[PDB]
Amino acid sequence: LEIKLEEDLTVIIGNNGKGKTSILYAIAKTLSWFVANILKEGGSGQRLSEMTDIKNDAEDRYSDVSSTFFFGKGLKSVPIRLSRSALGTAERRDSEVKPAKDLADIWRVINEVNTINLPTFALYNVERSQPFNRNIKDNTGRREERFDAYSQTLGGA
DNA sequence: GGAAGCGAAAGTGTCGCAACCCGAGAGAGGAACGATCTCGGGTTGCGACACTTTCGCAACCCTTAATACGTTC
RNA sequence: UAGUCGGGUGAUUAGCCAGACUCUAACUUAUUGAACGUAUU
Ligand SMILES: Nc1ncnc2c1ncn2[C@@H]1O[C@H](COP(=O)(O)OP(=O)(O)O)[C@@H](O)[C@H]1O
Repeated sequence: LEIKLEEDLTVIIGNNGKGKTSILYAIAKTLSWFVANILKEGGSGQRLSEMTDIKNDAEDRYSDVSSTFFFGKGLKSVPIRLSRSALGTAERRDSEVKPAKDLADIWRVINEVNTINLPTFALYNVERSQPFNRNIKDNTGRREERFDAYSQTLGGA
């Protein structure tokens, strides 16, 4: 499948079980690498599942999620591919996540020397809308700290 | 292909809390014996969370290269 | 309208001017090796 998302707004529609949540899940998995490498140097983002993400009746027994990002005319293409081979397969498939690491390294290093505005990556799945009680006192982490805005930002809730 | 670090992802054990049960006990009433509510352990079920295992990113570039100037793989 | 092509000007990778295009739709890449162009030769 191939998608040509718009710059400002993209709306995916269809029946139930057509793969819209799959597309959003793949995009969030791709963006987790940007978030992880913004937070840490060489940080590891989320990866495709080897139990449920590979097509059940695929012959190859691996799955790919390729993406291309645009960051202006000076950086027109940032290709990142997330791959996973099925469970119990001798040949494993690697992920090409180097360009995302490079872009996030640029962001983080430039931010360290002089504060710059950082991009916001957020996923709001169906996993939200759970009840909300004010049960969060010792929640460990410091909410004023600037880089707390990336904590659990692609979890869904 | 894959050091060395490290973290994601998934599975499994564990451990504390709630909920209930069950015997002991002081003693309500009203004229005695012991109702009824509570104290102290004890058991079980359950679910959040800690702990455990596996995978994967990607150093280096091996003895072993050539060195007019430019694109391309 | 975007986006793209690029003839001119421009101490010139920028800015501007004229013109043109539009399959749902470029993202310019790699040496010393191979071939191509060029120079010595
Ligand atoms: N590994 C798989 N192999 C084959 N089909 C799958 C696999 N994983 C999910 N599906 C199918 O893809 C659909 C997933 O639904 P989803 O992406 O949430 O769609 P929606 O947004 O329309 O509700 C289901 O119809 C499910 O049967």
